[PDB]
Amino acid sequence: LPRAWADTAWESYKSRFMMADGRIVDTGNGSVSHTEGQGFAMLLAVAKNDRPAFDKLWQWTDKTLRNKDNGLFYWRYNPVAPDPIADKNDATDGDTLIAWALLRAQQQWGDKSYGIASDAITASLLKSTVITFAGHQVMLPGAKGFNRNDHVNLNPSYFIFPAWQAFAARTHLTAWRKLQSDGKALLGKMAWGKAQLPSDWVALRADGRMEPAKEWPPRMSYDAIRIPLYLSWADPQSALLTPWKSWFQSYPRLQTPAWVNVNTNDVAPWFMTGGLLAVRDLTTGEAQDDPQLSAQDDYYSASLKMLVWLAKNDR
Repeated sequence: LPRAWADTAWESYKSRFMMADGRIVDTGNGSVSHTEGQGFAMLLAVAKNDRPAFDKLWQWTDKTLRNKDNGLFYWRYNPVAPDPIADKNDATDGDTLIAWALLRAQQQWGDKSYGIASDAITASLLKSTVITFAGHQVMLPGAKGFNRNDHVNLNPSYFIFPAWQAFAARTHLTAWRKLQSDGKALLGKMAWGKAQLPSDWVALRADGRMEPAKEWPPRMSYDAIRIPLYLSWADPQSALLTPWKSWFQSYPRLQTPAWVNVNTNDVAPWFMTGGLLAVRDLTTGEAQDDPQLSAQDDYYSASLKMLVWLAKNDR
Protein backbone atom coordinates (compact mmCIF):
# COMPACT_ATOMS: atom_id res chain seq x y z
CA LEU A 1 0.00 0.00 0.00
CA PRO A 2 2.73 2.62 0.61
CA ARG A 3 3.04 4.38 -2.77
CA ALA A 4 5.88 6.80 -2.10
CA TRP A 5 8.02 6.22 -5.21
CA ALA A 6 9.15 9.87 -5.07
CA ASP A 7 10.51 9.69 -1.52
CA THR A 8 14.03 8.33 -0.83
CA ALA A 9 15.45 6.49 2.15
CA TRP A 10 17.82 9.36 2.95
CA GLU A 11 15.19 12.06 2.75
CA SER A 12 12.83 10.01 4.88
CA TYR A 13 15.69 9.61 7.30
CA LYS A 14 16.30 13.37 7.46
CA SER A 15 12.56 13.91 7.86
CA ARG A 16 12.32 11.52 10.78
CA PHE A 17 15.46 12.24 12.74
CA MET A 18 17.14 15.46 11.61
CA MET A 19 16.30 18.74 13.30
CA ALA A 20 16.91 21.88 11.22
CA ASP A 21 19.55 22.95 13.70
CA GLY A 22 21.79 20.02 12.70
CA ARG A 23 20.65 17.66 15.45
CA ILE A 24 20.04 14.01 14.86
CA VAL A 25 17.26 13.15 17.29
CA ASP A 26 16.35 9.67 18.56
CA THR A 27 12.60 10.23 18.64
CA GLY A 28 12.27 6.79 20.23
CA ASN A 29 14.18 7.70 23.40
CA GLY A 30 13.43 11.21 24.58
CA SER A 31 14.68 13.21 21.61
CA VAL A 32 18.30 12.82 22.74
CA SER A 33 21.24 13.20 20.39
CA HIS A 34 24.68 11.68 20.50
CA THR A 35 27.98 11.55 18.67
CA GLU A 36 27.27 8.09 17.29
CA GLY A 37 24.08 9.49 15.80
CA GLN A 38 25.83 12.56 14.47
CA GLY A 39 28.70 10.47 13.10
CA PHE A 40 26.30 8.06 11.40
CA ALA A 41 24.35 10.89 9.84
CA MET A 42 27.48 12.57 8.57
CA LEU A 43 28.70 9.44 6.76
CA LEU A 44 25.29 8.99 5.10
CA ALA A 45 25.24 12.67 4.23
CA VAL A 46 28.60 12.37 2.44
CA ALA A 47 27.61 9.21 0.56
CA LYS A 48 24.33 10.76 -0.44
CA ASN A 49 26.26 13.82 -1.68
CA ASP A 50 24.32 16.09 0.68
CA ARG A 51 26.65 18.90 1.63
CA PRO A 52 24.15 21.23 3.35
CA ALA A 53 23.09 18.30 5.59
CA PHE A 54 26.70 17.41 6.30
CA ASP A 55 27.59 21.02 7.04
CA LYS A 56 24.61 21.43 9.34
CA LEU A 57 25.28 18.15 11.15
CA TRP A 58 28.97 18.94 11.63
CA GLN A 59 28.43 22.58 12.61
CA TRP A 60 25.99 21.54 15.31
CA THR A 61 28.19 18.74 16.54
CA ASP A 62 31.30 20.84 16.77
CA LYS A 63 29.64 23.90 18.28
CA THR A 64 27.68 21.98 20.84
CA LEU A 65 29.62 18.86 21.81
CA ARG A 66 33.32 19.72 21.35
CA ASN A 67 35.25 19.03 24.54
CA LYS A 68 37.95 21.68 24.29
CA ASP A 69 40.14 19.95 26.91
CA ASN A 70 41.06 16.99 24.74
CA GLY A 71 39.56 17.83 21.36
CA LEU A 72 37.00 15.08 21.48
CA PHE A 73 33.23 15.24 21.92
CA TYR A 74 30.87 15.14 24.89
CA TRP A 75 28.99 12.08 23.73
CA ARG A 76 25.30 12.64 24.66
CA TYR A 77 23.02 15.69 24.55
CA ASN A 78 19.68 15.75 26.41
CA PRO A 79 17.76 18.90 25.39
CA VAL A 80 15.28 18.41 28.21
CA ALA A 81 17.73 18.47 31.07
CA PRO A 82 19.00 21.49 33.06
CA ASP A 83 22.45 20.26 32.19
CA PRO A 84 21.82 18.88 28.67
CA ILE A 85 25.30 17.31 28.81
CA ALA A 86 25.49 15.83 32.32
CA ASP A 87 27.84 13.05 31.21
CA LYS A 88 30.95 15.07 30.55
CA ASN A 89 32.81 12.23 28.83
CA ASP A 90 33.28 11.01 25.22
CA ALA A 91 32.41 7.81 23.31
CA THR A 92 35.26 6.79 21.00
CA ASP A 93 33.04 5.17 18.36
CA GLY A 94 31.22 8.48 18.12
CA ASP A 95 34.50 10.43 17.93
CA THR A 96 35.72 8.00 15.29
CA LEU A 97 32.62 8.22 13.13
CA ILE A 98 32.75 11.96 13.14
CA ALA A 99 36.41 12.07 12.19
CA TRP A 100 35.90 9.33 9.67
CA ALA A 101 32.98 11.32 8.17
CA LEU A 102 35.02 14.49 7.91
CA LEU A 103 37.74 12.53 6.12
CA ARG A 104 35.31 11.18 3.54
CA ALA A 105 33.90 14.69 3.29
CA GLN A 106 37.35 15.90 2.18
CA GLN A 107 37.46 13.10 -0.43
CA GLN A 108 33.94 13.93 -1.68
CA TRP A 109 34.16 17.73 -1.80
CA GLY A 110 37.91 18.40 -1.69
CA ASP A 111 37.57 21.07 1.01
CA LYS A 112 40.79 20.60 3.00
CA SER A 113 39.40 22.01 6.25
CA TYR A 114 37.48 18.72 6.53
CA GLY A 115 40.65 16.64 6.50
CA ILE A 116 42.20 19.08 8.98
CA ALA A 117 39.37 18.79 11.48
CA SER A 118 39.48 14.99 10.96
CA ASP A 119 43.23 14.91 11.58
CA ALA A 120 42.82 16.77 14.90
CA ILE A 121 40.17 14.37 16.18
CA THR A 122 42.21 11.30 15.29
CA ALA A 123 45.28 12.81 16.98
CA SER A 124 43.12 13.48 20.02
CA LEU A 125 41.90 9.87 19.88
CA LEU A 126 45.51 8.69 19.80
CA LYS A 127 46.49 11.01 22.66
CA SER A 128 43.69 10.51 25.14
CA THR A 129 42.00 7.17 24.45
CA VAL A 130 44.57 4.73 23.05
CA ILE A 131 46.85 2.91 25.53
CA THR A 132 49.09 -0.11 26.04
CA PHE A 133 47.36 -2.79 28.11
CA ALA A 134 48.45 -6.39 28.22
CA GLY A 135 50.74 -6.77 25.22
CA HIS A 136 48.49 -4.82 22.92
CA GLN A 137 47.35 -1.39 21.71
CA VAL A 138 43.71 -0.64 22.63
CA MET A 139 41.22 2.17 22.26
CA LEU A 140 39.22 2.78 25.39
CA PRO A 141 35.50 3.54 25.06
CA GLY A 142 36.30 6.95 26.48
CA ALA A 143 39.16 9.08 27.74
CA LYS A 144 37.84 8.79 31.31
CA GLY A 145 36.56 5.97 33.48
CA PHE A 146 37.22 2.82 31.50
CA ASN A 147 40.77 2.13 32.64
CA ARG A 148 40.38 0.59 36.07
CA ASN A 149 43.29 -1.21 37.69
CA ASP A 150 43.98 -4.80 36.79
CA HIS A 151 41.68 -4.49 33.80
CA VAL A 152 40.16 -2.16 31.21
CA ASN A 153 36.56 -2.27 30.05
CA LEU A 154 36.37 -2.43 26.28
CA ASN A 155 33.52 -2.37 23.80
CA PRO A 156 34.63 -4.21 20.64
CA SER A 157 31.79 -2.57 18.73
CA TYR A 158 33.91 0.61 19.08
CA PHE A 159 36.61 -1.08 17.00
CA ILE A 160 35.68 0.71 13.77
CA PHE A 161 38.12 -0.97 11.38
CA PRO A 162 37.05 0.74 8.15
CA ALA A 163 37.62 4.11 9.82
CA TRP A 164 40.93 2.94 11.19
CA GLN A 165 41.87 1.73 7.74
CA ALA A 166 41.11 5.23 6.45
CA PHE A 167 42.96 6.88 9.34
CA ALA A 168 46.00 4.74 8.53
CA ALA A 169 45.85 5.53 4.82
CA ARG A 170 45.43 9.29 5.18
CA THR A 171 47.86 9.81 8.05
CA HIS A 172 50.36 6.99 7.23
CA LEU A 173 50.80 6.57 10.99
CA THR A 174 51.78 3.14 12.26
CA ALA A 175 49.71 3.72 15.38
CA TRP A 176 46.53 3.19 13.34
CA ARG A 177 47.94 0.08 11.69
CA LYS A 178 48.98 -1.62 14.90
CA LEU A 179 45.68 -0.59 16.44
CA GLN A 180 43.98 -2.59 13.70
CA SER A 181 46.27 -5.53 14.05
CA ASP A 182 45.96 -5.78 17.80
CA GLY A 183 42.24 -5.18 17.63
CA LYS A 184 41.82 -7.89 15.09
CA ALA A 185 43.94 -10.13 17.33
CA LEU A 186 41.93 -9.41 20.48
CA LEU A 187 38.54 -9.62 18.81
CA GLY A 188 39.54 -13.00 17.45
CA LYS A 189 40.11 -14.24 20.99
CA MET A 190 36.76 -12.73 22.10
CA ALA A 191 34.52 -15.79 21.68
CA TRP A 192 32.29 -17.21 24.44
CA GLY A 193 29.56 -19.77 25.04
CA LYS A 194 28.19 -22.19 22.49
CA ALA A 195 27.92 -19.23 20.08
CA GLN A 196 31.61 -18.29 20.38
CA LEU A 197 30.62 -14.63 20.03
CA PRO A 198 31.72 -11.22 21.46
CA SER A 199 29.73 -9.59 24.22
CA ASP A 200 28.80 -5.89 24.05
CA TRP A 201 31.23 -5.16 26.87
CA VAL A 202 34.52 -6.99 27.51
CA ALA A 203 36.96 -6.80 30.41
CA LEU A 204 40.62 -7.28 29.46
CA ARG A 205 43.02 -8.14 32.29
CA ALA A 206 46.75 -7.32 32.38
CA ASP A 207 47.52 -11.00 31.86
CA GLY A 208 45.44 -10.84 28.68
CA ARG A 209 42.53 -12.79 30.20
CA MET A 210 39.34 -11.52 28.65
CA GLU A 211 35.82 -11.74 29.99
CA PRO A 212 32.35 -10.38 29.26
CA ALA A 213 32.54 -7.38 31.59
CA LYS A 214 30.90 -7.94 34.97
CA GLU A 215 28.90 -4.70 34.99
CA TRP A 216 26.73 -5.35 31.91
CA PRO A 217 24.69 -8.38 30.96
CA PRO A 218 27.12 -10.74 29.17
CA ARG A 219 25.29 -10.48 25.85
CA MET A 220 25.99 -10.23 22.20
CA SER A 221 23.18 -7.66 21.81
CA TYR A 222 22.56 -4.10 20.70
CA ASP A 223 26.24 -3.13 20.45
CA ALA A 224 28.05 -6.30 19.51
CA ILE A 225 25.79 -6.82 16.51
CA ARG A 226 27.62 -3.87 14.89
CA ILE A 227 30.95 -5.76 14.79
CA PRO A 228 30.13 -7.84 11.71
CA LEU A 229 28.77 -4.67 10.11
CA TYR A 230 32.15 -3.02 10.59
CA LEU A 231 34.03 -6.19 9.68
CA SER A 232 32.27 -6.74 6.38
CA TRP A 233 32.49 -3.04 5.66
CA ALA A 234 36.27 -3.13 5.88
CA ASP A 235 36.81 -6.54 4.23
CA PRO A 236 33.80 -8.62 3.22
CA GLN A 237 36.09 -11.65 3.10
CA SER A 238 37.51 -10.93 6.59
CA ALA A 239 38.16 -14.18 8.45
CA LEU A 240 36.71 -12.60 11.59
CA LEU A 241 33.27 -12.83 10.00
CA THR A 242 33.42 -16.61 10.46
CA PRO A 243 31.96 -16.86 14.01
CA TRP A 244 29.14 -14.68 12.75
CA LYS A 245 28.39 -16.55 9.53
CA SER A 246 28.40 -19.70 11.65
CA TRP A 247 25.96 -18.31 14.15
CA PHE A 248 23.54 -16.87 11.61
CA GLN A 249 23.68 -20.11 9.66
CA SER A 250 22.64 -21.84 12.84
CA TYR A 251 19.22 -20.08 12.75
CA PRO A 252 16.38 -19.58 10.23
CA ARG A 253 16.60 -16.08 8.72
CA LEU A 254 13.28 -14.97 10.21
CA GLN A 255 13.81 -16.73 13.53
CA THR A 256 17.24 -15.43 14.61
CA PRO A 257 17.31 -14.31 18.24
CA ALA A 258 17.82 -10.54 18.65
CA TRP A 259 20.53 -11.34 21.17
CA VAL A 260 22.29 -14.18 22.96
CA ASN A 261 23.73 -14.45 26.42
CA VAL A 262 27.28 -15.70 25.96
CA ASN A 263 27.62 -16.81 29.57
CA THR A 264 24.51 -18.96 29.84
CA ASN A 265 23.70 -19.46 26.14
CA ASP A 266 20.17 -18.21 26.76
CA VAL A 267 18.67 -16.07 23.99
CA ALA A 268 16.32 -13.13 23.45
CA PRO A 269 12.56 -13.81 23.39
CA TRP A 270 12.13 -12.00 20.05
CA PHE A 271 13.68 -12.28 16.60
CA MET A 272 15.76 -9.99 14.48
CA THR A 273 13.86 -7.86 11.96
CA GLY A 274 14.64 -4.69 9.99
CA GLY A 275 18.07 -3.31 10.76
CA LEU A 276 19.41 -6.31 12.65
CA LEU A 277 18.22 -8.53 9.82
CA ALA A 278 19.95 -6.18 7.41
CA VAL A 279 23.10 -6.89 9.33
CA ARG A 280 22.49 -10.63 9.12
CA ASP A 281 21.94 -10.49 5.39
CA LEU A 282 25.19 -8.53 5.13
CA THR A 283 27.10 -11.15 7.13
CA THR A 284 25.61 -14.07 5.18
CA GLY A 285 25.61 -12.41 1.78
CA GLU A 286 21.86 -12.78 1.27
CA ALA A 287 20.82 -10.21 -1.36
CA GLN A 288 19.31 -7.08 0.12
CA ASP A 289 17.01 -4.59 -1.52
CA ASP A 290 17.92 -0.92 -1.10
CA PRO A 291 16.70 0.17 2.36
CA GLN A 292 13.08 1.13 2.49
CA LEU A 293 12.34 2.95 5.70
CA SER A 294 8.87 2.32 7.09
CA ALA A 295 7.24 3.77 10.18
CA GLN A 296 7.65 0.29 11.66
CA ASP A 297 11.39 1.09 11.83
CA ASP A 298 12.64 2.83 14.98
CA TYR A 299 15.76 4.96 15.19
CA TYR A 300 18.25 2.11 15.53
CA SER A 301 16.74 -0.12 12.84
CA ALA A 302 16.50 2.68 10.28
CA SER A 303 20.11 3.51 11.04
CA LEU A 304 21.36 -0.05 10.63
CA LYS A 305 19.47 -0.22 7.36
CA MET A 306 21.29 2.85 6.06
CA LEU A 307 24.72 1.82 7.39
CA VAL A 308 24.40 -1.63 5.88
CA TRP A 309 23.50 0.16 2.66
CA LEU A 310 26.64 2.31 2.91
CA ALA A 311 28.94 -0.62 3.77
CA LYS A 312 27.66 -2.25 0.58
CA ASN A 313 28.13 1.03 -1.27
CA ASP A 314 31.86 1.24 -0.57
CA ARG A 315 32.43 -1.29 -3.34
